[PDB]
Amino acid sequence: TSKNPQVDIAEDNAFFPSEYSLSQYTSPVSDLDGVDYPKPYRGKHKILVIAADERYLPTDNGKLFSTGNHPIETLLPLYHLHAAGFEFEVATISGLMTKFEYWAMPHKDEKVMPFFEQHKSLFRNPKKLADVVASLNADSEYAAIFVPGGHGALIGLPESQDVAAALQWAIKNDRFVISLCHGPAAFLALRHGDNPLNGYSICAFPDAADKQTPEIGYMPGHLTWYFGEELKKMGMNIINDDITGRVHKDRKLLTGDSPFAANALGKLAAQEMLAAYAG
Amino acid sequence: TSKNPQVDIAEDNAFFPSEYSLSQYTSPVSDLDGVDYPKPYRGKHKILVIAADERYLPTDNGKLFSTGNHPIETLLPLYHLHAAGFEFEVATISGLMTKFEYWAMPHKDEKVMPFFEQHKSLFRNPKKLADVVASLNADSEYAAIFVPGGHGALIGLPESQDVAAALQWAIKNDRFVISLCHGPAAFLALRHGDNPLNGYSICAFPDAADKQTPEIGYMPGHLTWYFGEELKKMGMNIINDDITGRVHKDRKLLTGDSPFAANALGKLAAQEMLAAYAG
Ligand SMILES: [Mg+2]
Ligand SMILES: [Mg+2]
Repeated sequence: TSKNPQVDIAEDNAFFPSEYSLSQYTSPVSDLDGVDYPKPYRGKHKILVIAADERYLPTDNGKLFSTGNHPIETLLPLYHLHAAGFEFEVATISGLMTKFEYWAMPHKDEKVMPFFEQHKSLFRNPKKLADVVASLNADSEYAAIFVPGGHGALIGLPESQDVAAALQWAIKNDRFVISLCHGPAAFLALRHGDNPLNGYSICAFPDAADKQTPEIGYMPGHLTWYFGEELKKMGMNIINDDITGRVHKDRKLLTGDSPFAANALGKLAAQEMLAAYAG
Repeated sequence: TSKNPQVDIAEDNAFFPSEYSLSQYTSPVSDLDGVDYPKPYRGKHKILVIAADERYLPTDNGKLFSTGNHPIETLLPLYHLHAAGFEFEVATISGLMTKFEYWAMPHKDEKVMPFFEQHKSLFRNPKKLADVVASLNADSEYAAIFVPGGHGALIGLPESQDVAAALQWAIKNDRFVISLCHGPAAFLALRHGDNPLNGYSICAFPDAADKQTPEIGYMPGHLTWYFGEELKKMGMNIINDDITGRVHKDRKLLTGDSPFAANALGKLAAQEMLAAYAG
């Protein structure tokens, strides 16, 4: 298999991951398992998903990485949560359609694919995050904010006033915040203000791993900044230095380290959320 | 050549124009000519370009047309205007990078390609239109607003409060408004208010032509609405029913009918703008 970045001809100077890197980091079938919720939540609260509206991430040599949200990271936790009785709605900063890394889609997965087909409209036709925020109050029917990973989470979210406002709402109102991989870079949106996530501990994708990708062609160049180091400056603790599929719970902040953590995170989120609403 | 829509694998259920339609509607070299401005403008006023931030246009069967701004329509008028002494700056509604129809890029054009390479950063790193608007006043160093065509102009622009505000500024302050092909759909942003473009006459891409494309595979499905009919309801006059490369001037509203009109529009814009600033 080739280690050369694969041209994405839709865009100028843009590349998908190399054939070789895809063979290491994607599969046609996910690890979804353990969706066993005999007494689901029956209320109306939903997961608010903050997703990526831009597919193209600039790298350090000017080439664009053709990325987006990671479909395993976003669909597996949502599958468990939906099974536990929590439907979801999607928002992007612009209001433009969610942009997925389709090259990581588990295309042969007999459970995840039907789930995607059923719900793809929600991703393709999201709300504008600012509109959701304008309406938020103590009674809002959102049980959690979910920020899926994929390198698309690095675009816009870390700088977004709307994301900051949403996260402040969730914490003030004792709701869940769920994220994994590069998703927690969205927490950087809080850098300008009083920072309600100061002191919190998380799993996240290690910055060190992002420096080993470009050589095998998973990205066409290096990242121009590293979210982990920045989150540490923002007073957050990253508990892992490796990729093991680890998940962590700190109060109502539930996180995972990588795509490998996606199934475990769905389980932890479902368990925690059911308990909180029960009842 | 095949008339089958060509899959754009970056996105789910999305298609580029068919091989056959590309052979009819694109060329490796543009018709750029007549750039002869012996006494250019020397001031600081620029063209403000309102461009497309979304590549994917939903068609009536659920397939996405992989479109964007048309590079001939956007680069040819800008080439003439730059030669006449008017530099440009780019804004999108979201602030995300301009999305071009790269499949229409005149890749062998020895004049246009170097111009694109020189200025591609301006398209890739645009301002957010709302930020530009917040700052607008009587002394703003914008000589014109340019809305290039391509089917990407149909996305967001026709519904945009920021676009409405920009156009109201231009008209109130007796600046130029330049557009061609589907670009004038952006004028639909004025539908909610007092409509300062009521009564104005334009060239535009004929709605009838958009109903003949999908059969030859230029788009993967039909449009769900037609901008010409809507602009007529909004009190504007469309003077052409065909595609001939026609351009029109009504006061300071300068328009063209199609990519064929792009060179002529650059010339008309340059001539009109030089005269207005002279001096
Ligand atoms: Mg190498
Ligand atoms: Mg047919």
